Amino acid sequence: MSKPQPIAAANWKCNGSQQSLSELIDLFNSTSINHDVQCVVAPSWYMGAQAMTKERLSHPKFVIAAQNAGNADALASLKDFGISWIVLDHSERRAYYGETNEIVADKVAAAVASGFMVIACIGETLQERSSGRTAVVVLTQITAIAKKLKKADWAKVVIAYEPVWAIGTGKVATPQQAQEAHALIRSWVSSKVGADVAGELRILYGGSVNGRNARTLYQQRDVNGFLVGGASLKPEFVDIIKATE
Amino acid sequence: MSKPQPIAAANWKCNGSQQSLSELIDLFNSTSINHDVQCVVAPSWYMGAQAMTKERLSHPKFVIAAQNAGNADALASLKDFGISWIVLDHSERRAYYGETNEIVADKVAAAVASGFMVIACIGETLQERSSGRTAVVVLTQITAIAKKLKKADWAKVVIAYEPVWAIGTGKVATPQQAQEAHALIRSWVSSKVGADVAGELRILYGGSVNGRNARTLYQQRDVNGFLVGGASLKPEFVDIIKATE
Repeated sequence: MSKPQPIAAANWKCNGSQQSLSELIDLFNSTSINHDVQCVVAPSWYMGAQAMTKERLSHPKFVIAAQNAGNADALASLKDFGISWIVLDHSERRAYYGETNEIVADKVAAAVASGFMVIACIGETLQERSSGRTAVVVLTQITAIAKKLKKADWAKVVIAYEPVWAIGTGKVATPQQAQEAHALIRSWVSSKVGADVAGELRILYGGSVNGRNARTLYQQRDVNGFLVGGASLKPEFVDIIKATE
Repeated sequence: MSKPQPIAAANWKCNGSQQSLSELIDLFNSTSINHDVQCVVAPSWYMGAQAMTKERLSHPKFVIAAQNAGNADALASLKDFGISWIVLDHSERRAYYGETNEIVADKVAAAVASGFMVIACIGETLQERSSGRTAVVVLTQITAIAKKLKKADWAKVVIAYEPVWAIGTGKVATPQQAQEAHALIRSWVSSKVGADVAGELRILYGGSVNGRNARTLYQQRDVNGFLVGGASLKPEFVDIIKATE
């Protein structure tokens, strides 16, 4: 496959049930995973979730990611607290309130500068998809991001293709849709910065991934794992991790 | 007597029912309030929360607040979007990941500088309370905040005493506990900036406030209203507003 190390990311934004979380991490801690894969849990600070996660999470293949970073103080605070991954949900921020492509690019470049691994979420809206503007839209986003990055910075970067219309809607991208978007994203990185880097970049798919559909998505040449919301708050997440083999 | 205008603030962080919100604001829009009180709703941009609120909210005594501001761009963006109040959950940020007192002070000073009204949340952890360190801890936080403020800036500032151990836990501060903390806060302000300013400052209580317990809390000499999470996502919030008479 010569695929790089896959990633399986649990997006725990705004979760309600905190006893539920502790149990989840218990399950994760005891889950034997038989292949090379980076697992990520991205709890909110909201309630005890992030603090508890930091405390209880012990599985060697898991790291903790934060939801968004702004100013280097917040970043430095995160470093201090022991968190070194960040998820930037640009796809959504752009969609819901028009966050700028340059803003996320600045965020990425800054987070990387402070030595974070960064999961950058890019994607088109339902509108844009129907219009046939996926490629234009996605290419614009990756282009903006790349502008602010040196070749070596890509080692600290992970891209998540996360079409907004697929987020929490039950509407999953078909394998062909994901594969096209990922291929498209990689090709731009190859062009801009080199086939070597482009090859090492993980591009994760996000949006209504579950244990039933994960395996077939991962089979796609340019899919390197998943960003998972709803299905990551369930024992099902384990199936998703294993779909990345 | 002579309390300044009370505030009733609905903290809608990370809420998980969107149709539920629209209905809430409908109820608020039609709610007749028979006294002078500033109401505040603090929706997340997450989902349509904030954008919908901006669109549907019409009640004359309500304003919209944002959850946290960083860099003057984000602030300017907020001004542009028509939002001019901010809630800074320092109590929590400090507790969950160790946010610095000086960081929140800088945030306050900056938000005020951009012409925002600021609700600064300060408070001690369960640990600090049990240890008997409430006063030390709370005083340290207000002190930090004050260092970055000129006398005139206090007109743009609102303090919320929000003990972390009372947040979303069902454990409400007793009236005496809230009264002590508020009195302590006000007496510092009186000393280090003046009785006049100290007299005008609203100090809100936050942490497991509901319709049953609000009235008795508000009766306390130094309580100027409430920061409400869970109970602010229910029709109950109306009872809380009326408890402020």
